[PDB]
Amino acid sequence: RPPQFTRAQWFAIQHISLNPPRCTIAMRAINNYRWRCKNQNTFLRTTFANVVNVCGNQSIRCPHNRTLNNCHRSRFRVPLLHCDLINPGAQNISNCRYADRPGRRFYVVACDNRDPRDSPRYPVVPVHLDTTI
Repeated sequence: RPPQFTRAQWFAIQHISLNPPRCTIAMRAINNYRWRCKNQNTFLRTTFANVVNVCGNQSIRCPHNRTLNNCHRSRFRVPLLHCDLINPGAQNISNCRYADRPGRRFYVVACDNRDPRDSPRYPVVPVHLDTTI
């Protein structure tokens, strides 16, 4: 991750967007902080506070990290936009192109204690998007 962000701030930048534009546009906001195009990314059409409250759901195994059990699944399906990189040979970020796949799915996040740079308003925060279902 970019060192200027905590895990939660970088989670919010990648994964929280209520009304994202098309993927090729929406992804520039993320890739501008990277040296290379992110291969896949899901935008959850929700708010950070909403995801923080999902961190309070019962602790479950993370489907994409099966040695971890600090994951939390949403009780409802939420609208999302998934973006897949069409040109993974891209050598820089200037011309990343993405395919769009809108959907409505449950999401699963890993949550952990906040970083000291994070707002004291949320002592526990999402730090990774594990999967959607």
